[PDB]
Amino acid sequence: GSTNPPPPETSNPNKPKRQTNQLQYLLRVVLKTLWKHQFAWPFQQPVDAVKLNLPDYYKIIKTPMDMGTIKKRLENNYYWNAQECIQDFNTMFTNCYIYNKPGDDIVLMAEALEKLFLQKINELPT
Ligand SMILES: Cc1nnc2n1-c1ccc(-c3ccc(N)nc3)cc1N(c1ccc(Cl)cc1)C[C@@H]2C
Repeated sequence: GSTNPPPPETSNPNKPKRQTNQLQYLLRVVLKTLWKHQFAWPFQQPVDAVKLNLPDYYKIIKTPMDMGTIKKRLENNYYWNAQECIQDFNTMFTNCYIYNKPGDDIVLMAEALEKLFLQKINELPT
């Protein structure tokens, strides 16, 4: 049998909280732009491998990540360093490349989201 894992942790009241220009930009600008993109929908929540009848997804992907979880981490002040968020976006993209194969439709879609991501963080405030 196959059960999805629990989503990644998103909120923990023991972790200290800080508001930074970079974390606010990642929420208010970057996540916003990726979220309306044409290709955002597969990435807006955890991959539901039970629904999709994919029992190997979580055999292959051991560090799940998605924009819904990133949104939550940002808005719940889970991240301390901006690079924690940028690492979660890279995990999301790379999970797609790992599970799938070069040139697959969803890989082309992830590649385009990644290109938008990189253009947006080029303008990360200091
Ligand atoms: C992210 C990610 N990384 N690999 C996958 N995905 C993926 C995640 C969710 C879904 C999906 C599929 C149907 C639905 N109703 N909601 C979400 C499809 C995906 N994939 C997908 C395949 C083709 C296209 Cl055009 C879009 C998404 C395939 C595969 C499971």
